[PDB]
Amino acid sequence: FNDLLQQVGGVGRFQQIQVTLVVLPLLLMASHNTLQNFTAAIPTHHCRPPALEVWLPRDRQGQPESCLRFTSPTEPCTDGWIYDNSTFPSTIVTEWDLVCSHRALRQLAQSLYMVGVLLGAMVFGYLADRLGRRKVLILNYLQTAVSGTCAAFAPNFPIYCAFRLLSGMALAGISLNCMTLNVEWMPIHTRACVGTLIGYVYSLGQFLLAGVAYAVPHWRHLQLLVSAPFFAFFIYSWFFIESARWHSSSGRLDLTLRALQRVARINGKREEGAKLSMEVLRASLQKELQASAMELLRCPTLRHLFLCLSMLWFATSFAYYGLVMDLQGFGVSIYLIQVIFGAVDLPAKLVGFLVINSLGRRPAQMAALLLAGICILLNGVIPQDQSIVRTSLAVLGKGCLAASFNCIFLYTGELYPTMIRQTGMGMGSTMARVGSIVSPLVSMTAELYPSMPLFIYGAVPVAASAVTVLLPETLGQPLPDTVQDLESR
Ligand SMILES: Nc1ccc(C(=O)NCC(=O)O)cc1
Repeated sequence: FNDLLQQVGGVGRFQQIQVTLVVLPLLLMASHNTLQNFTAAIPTHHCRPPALEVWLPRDRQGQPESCLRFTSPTEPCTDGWIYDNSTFPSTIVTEWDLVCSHRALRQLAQSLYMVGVLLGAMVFGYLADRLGRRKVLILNYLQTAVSGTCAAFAPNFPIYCAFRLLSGMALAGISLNCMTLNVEWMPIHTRACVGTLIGYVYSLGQFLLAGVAYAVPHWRHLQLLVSAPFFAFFIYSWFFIESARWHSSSGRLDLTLRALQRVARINGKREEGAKLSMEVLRASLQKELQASAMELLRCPTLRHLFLCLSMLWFATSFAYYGLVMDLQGFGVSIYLIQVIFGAVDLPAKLVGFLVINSLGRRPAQMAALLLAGICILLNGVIPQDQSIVRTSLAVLGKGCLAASFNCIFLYTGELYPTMIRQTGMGMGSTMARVGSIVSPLVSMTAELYPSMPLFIYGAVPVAASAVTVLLPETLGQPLPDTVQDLESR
């Protein structure tokens, strides 16, 4: 097939336009995943006195305690709280009083959000195989736009949580289908590079969230501004071209020929396409015309690899989403810390790339995960008074975790046999999403100990780094094709 696609311009007009317009939506992906840092921030709040020096007990720091009002000039504060308006004019926390006793709800919502992402990874994955990549992409654009706009207009917390879960489902569908439709339309010799570009467009997305949230501090307007471009995306995405590989797989080669002829003229190489007919299409497409995930558990050689890669994905995503969404405690302005976090990835990916090529694949994962864990533990131990040390160490941890996300992507792409390679791509990635469902929840345990969430957030990556030992080195080795090749290693 690559033959034909190449025969049809290879990369060119239809390819540059579609690639740019399918990767453009991912610029807002990172803004949606990490939105609750700016739309759900906690301003310093104090108890509203009966309708402050007399009416507010003071804590060690001298500041007014947040959740206690003197019974007489203590008692649970039931008259509401005067949230500070200095920064964050309004965040869900302020709007729906998600503080004090219910403070945990602030995390719960995000958990629910990524729950949708996990669901959006599965259901809208299966739909992608039944209705076509383009139709599912169109529905994802429409669902993201509508759900985000409605969540910006939620009248109470449960509706906001449900609509954010729908937003997560639709955005996970977007993330999967953009990559799939982009890979399936490009030649293999430029497929891997596309993935790299994907990551970069995700990374730059963080910068966007740093900027927009500065200009639009209100949470409702920020949510609407972030989720409204998806309406224009749904408006312009009716013009996409269905992936011809899916059309061939479903058995409708007529639509494959139609799409190939359409890309032909688009690319200007019509005479070639026009020559491409049903007989030639069948002749060059007969040979191409994945095993079950149960095989991953059943085969012990595959079971060991699945367990190791699941632990790596889970730990990496868990620590990453633990660090990305703790921005206020570093002591610097959260917009600046967001800009810095976005800027870590560009050199972090280069360092990971260089290490992966030079030293190896397994040592790169080991070093990245162990460094992330040690940075995390030392951030947990170093007192808050040292601001530059905590900021630098958290930044280094985030960079190491981004390098891990890539290293584990490449590692799990080259480790699995070709029969189960794509399914292993899914479940491993699925484990990552499962990690991001557990990451906020464990955060809730803070009320127990201020530093416990960081302690677990670093204990898990160290365990993953230790687990990495069992994995086999893949540098200089061809990709495997069967279980026997794995056993030979
Ligand atoms: N280069 C990156 C790609 C994806 C992610 C991520 O957050 N993935 C979770 C999911 O989208 O299910 C992070 C960095």
